[PDB]
Amino acid sequence: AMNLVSEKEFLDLPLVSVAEIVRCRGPKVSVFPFDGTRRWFHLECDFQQAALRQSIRILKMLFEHGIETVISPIFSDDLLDRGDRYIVQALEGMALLANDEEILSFYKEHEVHVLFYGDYKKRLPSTAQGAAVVKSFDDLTISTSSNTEHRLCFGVFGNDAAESVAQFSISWNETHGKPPTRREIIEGYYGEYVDKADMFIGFGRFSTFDFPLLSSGKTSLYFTVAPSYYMTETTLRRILYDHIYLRHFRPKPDYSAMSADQLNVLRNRYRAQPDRVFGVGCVHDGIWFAEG
Amino acid sequence: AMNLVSEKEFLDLPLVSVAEIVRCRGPKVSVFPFDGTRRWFHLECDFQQAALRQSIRILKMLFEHGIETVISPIFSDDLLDRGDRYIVQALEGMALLANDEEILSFYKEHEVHVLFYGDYKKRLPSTAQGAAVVKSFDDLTISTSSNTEHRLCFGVFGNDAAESVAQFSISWNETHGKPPTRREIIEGYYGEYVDKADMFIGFGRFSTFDFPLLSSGKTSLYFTVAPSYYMTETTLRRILYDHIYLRHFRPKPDYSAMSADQLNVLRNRYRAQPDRVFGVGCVHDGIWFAEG
Ligand SMILES: C/C(=C\COP(=O)(O)OP(=O)(O)O)CC[C@@]1(C)[C@@H]2CCCC(C)(C)C2=CC[C@@H]1C
Ligand SMILES: C/C(=C\COP(=O)(O)OP(=O)(O)O)CC[C@@]1(C)[C@@H]2CCCC(C)(C)C2=CC[C@@H]1C
Repeated sequence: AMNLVSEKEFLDLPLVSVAEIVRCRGPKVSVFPFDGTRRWFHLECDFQQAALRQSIRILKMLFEHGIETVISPIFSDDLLDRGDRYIVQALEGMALLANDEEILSFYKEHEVHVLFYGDYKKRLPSTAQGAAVVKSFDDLTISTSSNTEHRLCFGVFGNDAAESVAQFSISWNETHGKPPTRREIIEGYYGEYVDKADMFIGFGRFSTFDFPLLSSGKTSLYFTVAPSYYMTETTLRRILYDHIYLRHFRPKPDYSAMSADQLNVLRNRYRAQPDRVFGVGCVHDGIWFAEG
Repeated sequence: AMNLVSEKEFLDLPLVSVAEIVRCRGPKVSVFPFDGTRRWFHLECDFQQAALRQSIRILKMLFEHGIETVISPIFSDDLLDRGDRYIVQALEGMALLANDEEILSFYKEHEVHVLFYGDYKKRLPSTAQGAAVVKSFDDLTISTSSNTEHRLCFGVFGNDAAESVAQFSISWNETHGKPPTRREIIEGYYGEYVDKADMFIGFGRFSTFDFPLLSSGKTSLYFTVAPSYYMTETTLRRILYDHIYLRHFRPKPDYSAMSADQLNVLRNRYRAQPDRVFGVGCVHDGIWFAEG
């Protein structure tokens, strides 16, 4: 009923039809970090009110396609560029995610529950503004608590949770008398239970990041050439289709039942190009581009 | 002195020359899981004595190229195919990694310290053979403890350490009085301290796995078309070169200092192919192949 869909049909289907398929076949959890943002700016040219827009646009796209939970890493530890202006403008962006007008409408409009994960509480400056963002985060997380249609997790310094898990477990054992389950551990870092990530949509260099405890061999990885904001309707559907129907294809192969020619034709697909590799690139104006 | 090396020269350099470069520029830690093994068999055709060989060959290659630590996931939780023969032959393979002759020579020959990580102790069957492997693992880890030239970590059910970290931390706090440092936590899971992974060399489908606490945005990802054992001298060097010189290229870009044509030529590199994505593939005889 659902497995008979072709790529062509999938790409021609109405939005609400694709959503129903994703709701049933997944991906249930998708990691979409916002990359190539500054660059994106010195292209097509304000800014924060723009990046914000594109963020809302892409998030809107992802949720309207059936995806329930979107893990979106936004701030990395490399944040300490030392420029207080860089830090001040960063916290300003963090402020919009919880104080902005249209974005709050977005949450209410599409019933989205917002969560924040990372070592931001420990890392954020012990100043007025910084402490305000933390309260804003805590406030929002509870403000949208009533929304159950979609879930959004923002990564603020969420590179490695190891030490965080250690302290969480030590406290949990202290009050409970026994160690927490994996489920409980995940609820402690993300605030709520989240399933492993089904796919990671990156950009440029082949690399994943900022989604602790939610990675597995079953997390399909994708890397667009153009930065995140450049994503189109087509690109997404092709990514979804590959994940749902192609990644884990069934029935599995059966060599002991194939002709000597098929096995022969297959071996060629490999030995044809002996040194074929995906991930190696070339640089143009300081920007890395994947070859092939 | 070291940054002036071209790809061509790098590919023509003697083995010992490449090693000296890797020893200095890295990668210090590389994750190389052995994929496409069964398939590989119904190709070019015994078995265990072969897979073993190729494993030793590739490991030999990696270490002779300057790489100090190789994280190699070998067994995944999907192991419970239920077939006791499948499990019995699996433990047989695990036995070779610690009882084999030539492989032990390999460790002594190239001064390699072997370590095992994963939830194998809890997951391995409470039987005679299984308990023997565990003792073999523990025995080997200490037998090669004197070797300090290279380090090898085998992943046996090392998909997620969360719960493991929880219990480790609860015990550590119990005996020490305070929570363990990230360093200490890593020493507890891998047995010894290991730096983040510098690169992951996979195969086929774009996906990473089985190297907990050692992943970061700086872990260069690579995906060969042919299975692991198919790797050649060329492929490796091209992967190393891309990582060392191309991945994190410097000096970083400067848009506010480029001509309006360069920025224009750059924008084309993206808008030229608007829906370009790496990770989407096609299936041929049940086997997924990356497009592009
Ligand atoms: C520092 C920065 C981009 C740097 O990222 P590089 O990847 O270093 O940019 P390049 O490499 O393309 O030069 C902007 C921060 C951040 C979080 C902003 C913050 C305020 C607007 C908001 C939409 C929230 C937003 C969304 C995402 C973007 C990453
Ligand atoms: C189960 C198996 C391969 C299945 O892996 P798929 O990826 O399912 O194979 P495909 O997908 O290519 O059909 C063999 C196990 C294992 C660990 C063997 C075990 C004994 C020889 C030793 C060299 C140690 C060894 C090395 C690596 C290989 C994964």
